[PDB]
Amino acid sequence: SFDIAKYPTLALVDSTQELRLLPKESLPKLCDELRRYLLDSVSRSSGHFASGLGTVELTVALHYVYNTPFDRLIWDVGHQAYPHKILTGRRDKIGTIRQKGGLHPFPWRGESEYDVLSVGHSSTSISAGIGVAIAAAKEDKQRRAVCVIGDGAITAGMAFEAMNHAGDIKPDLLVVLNDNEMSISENVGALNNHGGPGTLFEELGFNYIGPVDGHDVLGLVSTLKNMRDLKGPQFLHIMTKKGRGYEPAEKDPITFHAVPKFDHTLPSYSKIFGDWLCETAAKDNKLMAITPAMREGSGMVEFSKKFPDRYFDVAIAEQHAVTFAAGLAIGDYKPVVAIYSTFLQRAYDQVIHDVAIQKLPVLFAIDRAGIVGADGQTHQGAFDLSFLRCIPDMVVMTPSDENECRQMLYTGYHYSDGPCAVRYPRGSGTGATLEPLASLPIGKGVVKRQGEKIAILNFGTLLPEAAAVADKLNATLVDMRFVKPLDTALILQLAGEHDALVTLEENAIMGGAGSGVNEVLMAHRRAVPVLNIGLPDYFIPQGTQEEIRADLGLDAAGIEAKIRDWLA
Amino acid sequence: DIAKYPTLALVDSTQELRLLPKESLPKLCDELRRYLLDSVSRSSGHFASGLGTVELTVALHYVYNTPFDRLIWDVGHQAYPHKILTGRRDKIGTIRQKGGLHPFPWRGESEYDVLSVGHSSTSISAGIGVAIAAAKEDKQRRAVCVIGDGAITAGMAFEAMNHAGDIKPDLLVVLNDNEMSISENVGALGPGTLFEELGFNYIGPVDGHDVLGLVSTLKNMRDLKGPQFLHIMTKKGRGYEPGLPSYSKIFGDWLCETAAKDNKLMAITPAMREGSGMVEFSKKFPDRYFDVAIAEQHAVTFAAGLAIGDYKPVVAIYSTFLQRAYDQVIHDVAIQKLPVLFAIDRAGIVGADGQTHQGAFDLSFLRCIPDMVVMTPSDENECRQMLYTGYHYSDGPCAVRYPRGSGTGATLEPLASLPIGKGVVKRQGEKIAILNFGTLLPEAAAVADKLNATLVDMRFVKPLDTALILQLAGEHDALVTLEENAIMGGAGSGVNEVLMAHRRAVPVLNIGLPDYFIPQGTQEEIRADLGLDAAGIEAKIRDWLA
Ligand SMILES: CCC(=O)c1sc(CCOP(=O)(O)O)c(C)c1Cc1cnc(C)nc1N
Ligand SMILES: CCC(=O)c1sc(CCOP(=O)(O)O)c(C)c1Cc1cnc(C)nc1N
Ligand SMILES: [Mg+2]
Ligand SMILES: [Mg+2]
Ligand SMILES: [Mg+2]
Repeated sequence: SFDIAKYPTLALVDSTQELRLLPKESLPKLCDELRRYLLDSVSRSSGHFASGLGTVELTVALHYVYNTPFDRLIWDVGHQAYPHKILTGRRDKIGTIRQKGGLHPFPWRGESEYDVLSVGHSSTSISAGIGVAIAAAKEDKQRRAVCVIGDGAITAGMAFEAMNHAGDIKPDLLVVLNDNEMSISENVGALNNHGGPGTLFEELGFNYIGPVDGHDVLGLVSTLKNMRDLKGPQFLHIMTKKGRGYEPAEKDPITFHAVPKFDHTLPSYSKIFGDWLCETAAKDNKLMAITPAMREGSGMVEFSKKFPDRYFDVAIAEQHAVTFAAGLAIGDYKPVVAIYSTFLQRAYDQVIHDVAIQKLPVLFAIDRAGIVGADGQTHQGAFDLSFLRCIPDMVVMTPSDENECRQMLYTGYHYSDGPCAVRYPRGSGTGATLEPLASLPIGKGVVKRQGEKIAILNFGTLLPEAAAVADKLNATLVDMRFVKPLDTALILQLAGEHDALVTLEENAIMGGAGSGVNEVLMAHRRAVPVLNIGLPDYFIPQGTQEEIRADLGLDAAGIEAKIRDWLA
Repeated sequence: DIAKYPTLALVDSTQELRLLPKESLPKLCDELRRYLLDSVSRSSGHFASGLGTVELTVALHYVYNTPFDRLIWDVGHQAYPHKILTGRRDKIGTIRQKGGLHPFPWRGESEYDVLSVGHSSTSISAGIGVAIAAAKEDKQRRAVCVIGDGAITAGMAFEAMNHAGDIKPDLLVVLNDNEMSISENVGALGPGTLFEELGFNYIGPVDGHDVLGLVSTLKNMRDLKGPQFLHIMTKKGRGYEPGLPSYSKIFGDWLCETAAKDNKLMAITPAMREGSGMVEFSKKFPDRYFDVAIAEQHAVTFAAGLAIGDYKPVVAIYSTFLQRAYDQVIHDVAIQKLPVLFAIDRAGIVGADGQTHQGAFDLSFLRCIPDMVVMTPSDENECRQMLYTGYHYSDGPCAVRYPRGSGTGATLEPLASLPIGKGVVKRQGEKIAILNFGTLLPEAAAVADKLNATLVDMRFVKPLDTALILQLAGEHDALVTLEENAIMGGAGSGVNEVLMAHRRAVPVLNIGLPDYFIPQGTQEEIRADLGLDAAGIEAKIRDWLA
């Protein structure tokens, strides 16, 4: 049922062993067909478009020259790995990618022996590649090791750490730099600007080759076959064009980075946040805003245009983003770090050591909190309420709608005693009225409904579901607003007035907001059970945000069901 | 006082220092060096690092207009001369003591301490933020930081340099190159080529013990625009020619013993060979010992690669430094289901190093991550048993966390895998059950007999012995949890969650670290102050039950 007529050469390729059976003279035609196949298949599945178009020729060359899967190939991030999957046994399922029950959005160890490392977060390729290259030397067979890392990903500190270590330990590893002059938006940094274009990499201890034409499959084959045989850390710099082969994408690589389903022939919280940045900077000279390479995702495009000298993209450097903000605060400016919950994991030590321990007032605006949807396990905003909660002198807010979100950003922005964090999900609010801004009382929740027997303590954007449940069970419903500090007096009062409590968060149950409530009740030697509703103790799989929420029982029907089963 | 150190007598503030003639700065450096050798030889601490920054510290405060101009010390272990010159001369003898001067520069302690340091490599990053603000302030404030050759190996520092080379802040970075961090710096490291390529104006390397040369050099570079990099060379220790087994030694002994017969074992440290007890290991199995420099991130992800290659990696890392590798643990080990063993030293209270170094959170931030096994040994035998257990546990990563200092002398039994997620009942009592996670067990044992309580060694923070917890809850009026970790999100909070999930609202007293960064002192003092000895544990229970 695969169009052999349209794809006569690709048809003969369903495994890399078949691929290596072709004569090199046919690899160009196969590249044209892979690209054609990708173009309409991703057109209908939605997802990462221009990235894969940019690696077609590279992927063909790599699997033609390397004896995969014995030889180990690691793709960084994996946003560019659709051709990789198509050539490695998943040709006829590429259309299901990013869908519930379909191919993982990125390479996944459990999906194929061809996926050496599960990826999603960036810049892990070189680090893992070194480990597998050292192992391969010890194994003393002739196993080869190669990774592909983007010009954006290579700005991360861990890529520098790995490159420096390779130059010392000298592993037999090939690093392919897929240089397309792009991150998601345009790439930044002193490296991005950097006679020898490989002078830096040679200083780090690598044998540098290039730059070379990343869309020249036969040249890549000849050059890769050579470098595969070379000893020690090797570094091949290729140039690709993002969206190569599709002019709209070649002209707008940002827009076509992640596409909806298209024919190739309400305010979001991100936008609520960026709008609040513009409106604050407009009347306050102290506001400064920081992103680690996520301008478009965090909603900062308009802000960057209107206030260019207040906007800072530090490249893919979550760590520096935070300690840079601490520096601005030390110099009496008011910095805002915009950062996804999942990527905030990488700057945890800077939060603790360079902000909380310092009592510096940095505002953290944590986007993609909770279930993120089709990006799946590697990207989930699943743990910030838990890992932030345990750090002393941190304020942690969970807005329930777009107005609460603005009131909390404003609150944290003007809170000068120490760090504040405001976390919100990907997607749109309720249409709530945007009221005038004033600081909310710290650590105080808001009663929304008075019932009996059961009280629901909601933390975050799942409030509408709790409200529908509250009405059906005649429950009391409170919007806690603060994960830290908790409204202790409120918790104690409703415990004395109900037989059972329920907590609701879009965050891991273990150590989360509801666990903090448990701790308060225990600390006061109470004897009221609490049903902690939140994320289960496994990494959340891919799907529609609404799909996965229903699947985990985080909708009104699932919450009511959970409560009833728990009450015997 | 004055007779011994005449020039030092005159400078109790940097304002006076900058009024001295240049010609007298060398004499000042000798007295400052002598003054150092008297006080730290009787107070302990990081004095050899300070001996090597004597001239640089004098040159910096002489040239820059501190405290208006902003100077940032990386780590802070080389900043005793700094504290001495910034009004704390007479209290330097108290450094690292309970209620003394902080071990490292601390903002709350002096307007001359621009950034609290302890963790390494933060200086450049903060220095860029300070420099950007100083430019917008438009008042000619200068910015300068000092980072060592070890600290500049961290990813953090590269990201800052990459940013500064693009954005071009008015910042001086002084590379204080002494050829080794704690141990010899091991990494790829024109000595200026990297920094020039990253966009800096590079000068040096110069003689870091030539105070007049540094003065003149720093005067020039302080007035240059954009990112400036001064490479200096110093000698570590410039001026001075030179019980029971700790858990670090226990782990190192286990390492050597396992590697002796198992060629698959690989041991990794981010530049903490001595602290983590791996010196003998490193001499005995050099081709399977990996010091990745001060790069906790790469440490973990390299181990993932070794495990993908069917080798058996062990990552030795302090709890406090493990914070900087959190994303690699989650994304590159736990999401991968890869069986990396984490040997987590300085768990709990670390003592004199104070707030920046406490092992205060690993039970909390590890426990919320799916597919992690977290083990808290109560003694040195249990620690060997648990390292063995994790080493041979193939389904996923395992973490074994233990405190700085010595164990109890427990008998070291033959090694066998421990049943996963199961506690050991140590004492059957009445009314109350104490559930211990880790090395406070003996304190808990004293309380349990005093109160005629049940006592359990929980062993696993994750997965918890759910069956045991529920049985305990049906047999007692109250439970008590104990751990050397933040109460918030900690191990006992884990127990709370199991009881709530089963609707077993039996009250639980969570004993652990309170919600503030723990200050400096001896581990014993601080444990007593926090009520984590037997006397404090009993009083907590009694107060809570009244
Ligand atoms: C699905 C793709 C994706 O999440 C991408 S992709 C990309 C540009 C890379 O540029 P490139 O390497 O292609 O040149 C960024 C910045 C991100 C988000 C991100 C941010 N921070 C970390 C540690 N990890 C990330 N993944
Ligand atoms: C108080 C002294 C101290 O803890 C030192 S000191 C030093 C060598 C630096 O070498 P140097 O920079 O002087 O050349 C290390 C490696 C450490 C431990 C450490 C490890 N990891 C981080 C992120 N932070 C740290 N602080
Ligand atoms: Mg790119
Ligand atoms: Mg060469
Ligand atoms: Mg050094």
